Amino acid sequence: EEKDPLWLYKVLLTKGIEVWFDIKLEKYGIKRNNRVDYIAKSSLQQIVFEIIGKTPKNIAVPTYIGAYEPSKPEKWEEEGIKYINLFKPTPLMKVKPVKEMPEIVKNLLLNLFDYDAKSMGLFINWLAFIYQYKERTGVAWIFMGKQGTGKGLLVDLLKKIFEEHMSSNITDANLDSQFNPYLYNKLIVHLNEVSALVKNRLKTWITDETLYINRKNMKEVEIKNFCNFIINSNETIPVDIEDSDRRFNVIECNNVLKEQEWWTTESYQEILNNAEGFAKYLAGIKVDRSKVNEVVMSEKKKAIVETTESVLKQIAKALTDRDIEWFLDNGLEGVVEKNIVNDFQWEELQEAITTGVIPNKYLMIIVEQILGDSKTITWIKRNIITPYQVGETTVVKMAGKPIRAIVVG
Amino acid sequence: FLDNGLEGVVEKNIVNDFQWEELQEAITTGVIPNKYLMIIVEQILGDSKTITWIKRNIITPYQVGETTVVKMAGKPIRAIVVG
Ligand SMILES: [Mg+2]
Repeated sequence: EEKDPLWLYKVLLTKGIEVWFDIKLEKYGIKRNNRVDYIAKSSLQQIVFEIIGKTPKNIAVPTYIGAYEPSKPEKWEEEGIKYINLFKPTPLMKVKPVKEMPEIVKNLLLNLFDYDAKSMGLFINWLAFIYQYKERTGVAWIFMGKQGTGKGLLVDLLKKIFEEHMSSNITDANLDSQFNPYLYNKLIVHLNEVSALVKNRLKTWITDETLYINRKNMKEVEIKNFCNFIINSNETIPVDIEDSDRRFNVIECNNVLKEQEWWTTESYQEILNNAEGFAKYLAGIKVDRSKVNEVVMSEKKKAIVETTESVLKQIAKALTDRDIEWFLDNGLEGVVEKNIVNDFQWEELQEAITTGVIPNKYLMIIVEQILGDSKTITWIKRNIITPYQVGETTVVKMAGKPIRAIVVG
Repeated sequence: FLDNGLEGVVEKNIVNDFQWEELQEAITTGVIPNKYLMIIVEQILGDSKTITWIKRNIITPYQVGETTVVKMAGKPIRAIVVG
């Protein structure tokens, strides 16, 4: 009966509206003035009526799959499936390259990294890559330290720049919510640790190819992941950081802005008015692609790790490394002061750690002394030697007598 | 530390007049022998904490400084060097 299956599509394109049926979401999509919405059929029929004066029974539009592919065009076709793009660049994403960064913006950035070019520049190279290439980095930045260091200002600054493609000030509460639209179509995702660790999920988000997106009144849907994560915190460790970590750059900043020379009142606002300037700068970076996903052992990251990691691990590692110095650094020499051991035995005890051959009665003496109360061989085995594979419990003949000892290796 | 009752170390004879000078000197100079660090932190907090603990729960998380040997009165001493 119908002559054209897409007449309505075209007539609405004539008027600068692009309508489609999104087979994946079973929802009609609509695109005007770089704003994308998804609406049910009735809602579309109501829009169509207003624009052509006829409510057709049949919505004569193409079936596409909406997909947030920033690099890809307005539309494409992989294999045989027609896709349509949900990424539309914001104003300050489409802006002309420059080589100079606005000076008052630069002072913020300098202030924030405590004037350390290495890490600061690395963050610009990250931020640039996100801006320019619009992919997932596989690294995240934690900014901790006291308030008013312009962590929050950096967020507003960028928020102005990425507009909708960024989520701001996402909290633990938002995560406990069953929905999670703060990851739908987001190049940047900012989090605010607040209570003075449920964000460990984020670890996987940084590197996962895809996310599940539960949105209200929409189908749970799996999507390609373009997220990059910043986390603001104020002296509280938001995430359990492994010693050997490759995801997190950590940047302590305690340079309050209101304690600097350069800070006027109009500074706060001035910074934000230079968003375009800072966009322009970012657009003109020449991106080292190998440095994007680089992480560094900042002073703060080290402090976080050496407090997060288990003391029993640290003992075991000192036993393994045959590292007397550590034990002395942690006050083993106090064994001699309290006359738990004599001058002779103390030589034997140090010898034992270094040689990596430790008599039971010295092991117990060491672990009692480091930890502050006495632990049995059994405990020390089950909670140090055994889980961290320090070595084996065995016999060795020391002097003539056969001695129960732990043999490192 | 004096505002929070460190001077109580002297009352209970945990330390003598001589050592008490060394202990105050140590805080100010920012060079603290293990046995004084423990004495301080025991005294402020009310029960004795090991060097290990004090490292893991004070020095290390709040980046107070590092533990290095310093010779004091000839003997080499384990100390916390503020900075
Ligand atoms: Mg929010």
